[PDB]
This record gives sequence, C-alpha cells and structure tokens, in this order.
Amino acid sequence: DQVDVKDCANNEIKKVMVDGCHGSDPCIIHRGKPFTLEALFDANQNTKTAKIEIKASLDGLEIDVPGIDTNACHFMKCPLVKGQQYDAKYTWNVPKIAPKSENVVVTVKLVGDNGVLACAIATHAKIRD
Repeated sequence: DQVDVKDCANNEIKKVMVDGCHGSDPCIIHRGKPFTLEALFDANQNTKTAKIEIKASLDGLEIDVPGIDTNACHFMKCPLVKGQQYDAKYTWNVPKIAPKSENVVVTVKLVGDNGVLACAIATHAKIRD
C-alpha cells in the first residue's frame, strides 16, 4: 500500500507504495524474499540519465545494499522530460543473510544530468525472517 516517507529534495515524489506495507506502520522486510516498491514523481529537469543512489543503515551501521541495477533508464523511458510524471517500479530480492534489525534507515536518491531528481528517507523498515 502507500507508505510514509520523508522527502530529502524538493518534494518531486508524489506517492510511494511498498507491497505488504502500509502508511507509517512498521514495514516488514522478510529477508530472503522479493521486496517491491513503486514511486510516482515529477521530473524536475530534462535529463538523459537517471541514477539510483541508496544508503542503508542498520542499527546505526552503514551497509552495502547489493544487487541493485542503478541505471533507472534501464526501466523508465529516458530521456526524462521536465514536468512529466514518471512511474518508477523496482523489485529487489532481499538476501537471506541480511541482518535482522528493528532500527533501519534507508535513503534513496535519484540523480540526473543536472542534479538530484528525487530523494526519500524511509525510517519504518524492519528486517525480519
């Protein structure tokens, strides 16, 4: 369902959805299984590129989020047009060995030729079995 996120750019993101999660409820991420999200955002520039930058911290420790194709143009119709609305969807296989945590912070940035396209900080994720 639609979930609560904090915007870390200029509110370009209009809606974020995460399969199995809702609003500001703790969003359970079951390690070893597919995690799917979808976000709608308005492009704030004309750009040939769109690159995903992700940061995740578990109980304060930064960790590397492996296996993500950071070229969003591999899944959106680039070049992106200023003012147009894009539907970004991603399904990521959560590694079975990801450490369980009840205190997760994930920052996902999207960057274009001329700066940040979008940015959201998620603080409700919980990694469990």
